[PDB]
Amino acid sequence: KTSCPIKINQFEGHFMKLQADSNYLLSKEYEELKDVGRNQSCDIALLPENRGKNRYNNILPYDATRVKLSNSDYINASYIPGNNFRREYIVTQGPLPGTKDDFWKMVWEQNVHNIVMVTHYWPADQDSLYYGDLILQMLSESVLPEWTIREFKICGEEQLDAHRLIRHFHYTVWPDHGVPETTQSLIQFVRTVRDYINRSPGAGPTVVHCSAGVGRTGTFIALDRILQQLDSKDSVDIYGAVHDLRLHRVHMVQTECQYVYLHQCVRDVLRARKLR
Repeated sequence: KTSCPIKINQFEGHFMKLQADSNYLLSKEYEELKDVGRNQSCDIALLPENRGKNRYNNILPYDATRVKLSNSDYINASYIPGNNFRREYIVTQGPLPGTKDDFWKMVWEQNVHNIVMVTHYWPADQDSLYYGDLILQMLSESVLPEWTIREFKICGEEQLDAHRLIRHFHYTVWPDHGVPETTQSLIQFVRTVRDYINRSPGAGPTVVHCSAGVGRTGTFIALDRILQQLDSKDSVDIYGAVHDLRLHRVHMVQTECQYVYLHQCVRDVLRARKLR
């Protein structure tokens, strides 16, 4: 199975059913996802020439879905599908000192207008700096209670554009161990970022990273996809969203706790909506 759709009017009991017996059936479901994507190789990421370019040598992009830099072409980054597209996200690691120019080159070349950090490779103040062949300038930094929003102006080698405004959304309240303490917190962060994505004339793919581009990154993305499903359709498919993500990068939703949390988010949204 690649999909487990649940009619919304049934979700609450289906999730209670999944939870019964200390998560007996949830666990069985989560386990069916274990091997998804794992048939794929990461040969390019393992090349000797690329070793210094990986933050964690065991967390590597699949060859099949990796993002390429213009001509090496290697960056630790993977393309992901969303609700809407083709190449809707790029998941990447936190850049290393020696890969920050590569990070910004990717952001420029891939037409990225929004970056999501759920875990510094940008300027500390408003004075401009080069990163390789690109120039970057921070225009604003807004510290809010649970995330910080920065705006940057970037210019690289002209193709589709010659200068660009980029927004960077840093979620600053993810506990060091486990999931966020409220569903509301991540739901509101996701809705906010999605609003910023949607209202642009053309956002390109959205870059998402934590330290490695893994469990938390996958949870952000899945929740983004799942909340869009809830706004559009009368069924929700958490299993399918997670399956799809895993096809494209290793560790996309990496723990059972994260899988539960996604279910709790959907549960909570549907409870509130039934009432209004």
